Amino acid sequence: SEAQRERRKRILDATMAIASKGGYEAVQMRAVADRADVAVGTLYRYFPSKVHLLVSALGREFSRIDAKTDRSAVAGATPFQRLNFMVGKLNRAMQRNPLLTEAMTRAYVFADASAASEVDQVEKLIDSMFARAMANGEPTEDQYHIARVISDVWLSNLLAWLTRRASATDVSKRLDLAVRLLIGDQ
Amino acid sequence: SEAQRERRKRILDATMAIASKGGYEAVQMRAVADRADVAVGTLYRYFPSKVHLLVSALGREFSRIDAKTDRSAVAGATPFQRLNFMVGKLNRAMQRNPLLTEAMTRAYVFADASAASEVDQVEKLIDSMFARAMANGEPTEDQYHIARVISDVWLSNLLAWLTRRASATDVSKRLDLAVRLLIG
Repeated sequence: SEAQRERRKRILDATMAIASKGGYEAVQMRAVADRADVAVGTLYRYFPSKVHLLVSALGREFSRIDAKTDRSAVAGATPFQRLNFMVGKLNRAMQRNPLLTEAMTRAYVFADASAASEVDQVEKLIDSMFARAMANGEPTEDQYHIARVISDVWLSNLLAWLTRRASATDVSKRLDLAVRLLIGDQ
Repeated sequence: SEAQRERRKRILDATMAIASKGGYEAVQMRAVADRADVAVGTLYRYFPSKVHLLVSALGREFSRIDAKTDRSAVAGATPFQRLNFMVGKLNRAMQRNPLLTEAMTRAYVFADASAASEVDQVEKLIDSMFARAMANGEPTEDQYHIARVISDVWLSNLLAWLTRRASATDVSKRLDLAVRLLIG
């Protein structure tokens, strides 16, 4: 179904635009439908809530970040260094558009069971991103486990930063500390 | 002093009953005041928002667990086992009323600066419970560092449980993994 793919791409694109410009509160169903030039019935049909839309957009965004991140700087680096590199990249992406980030994060954590599959797919993505950041070929099971913990730390610090409980420097320091707590102070 | 504590207690009790019935979106200041048998003005004097309400309630849950902690019961256990026990207790407390937990968590994760004092109190409490569990006593700074990571994992897995991405068993297993990776 190429039509469903084009419509999906549009919906997610408009969601990204609206969230980027106005934040979580700006992401309204009919607004997104209108910026993507779609009908509200079809949008509610494919995405039953703003949470679903924002989490899906988050999914494609993580996937594309992963598929577009130039890793030349850490060619020949150790897994520790490469992991810190990836964490740094995601932190930069976090601090890029704070309204977009607040929107997608808020959708992630305010999600309920109805969006589970979506959220899970995001979680699995970020884990993978960290695991493969450590790996030579396919990650070890422990690299996946380490990535799981790193993703939890990253989530919690993202929440602290969004609510202004922590500064960017606090986030970097805590993530770095977590990494050193998991794979030693290298 | 005593009357104030009575009112505060009644208020948090009402908050938890309402939240247990209908979650975050059901917690309205007026209804809390009503159930609590207090004027809304008095309530606002005690707690400026439903966020302060729910985070204060969460903090009281964790206080009440913390007060019941006796290490003479877990004397023959290892740091790993004591930490996994503590995780078990916190998880039990949260897995009782899913809507209540959802309310307290929702309020806790995105509370603003105005509630920053309560949030801190909850966070420092959880950390201190994990760290002390590691030390079976007053912890080193490093054990607090580790506790902070464990609390991050715990919180993430609470969200996973709430959204039914993970069963209670899955949560236990993932926390077990985290603890193993951090302190073996």
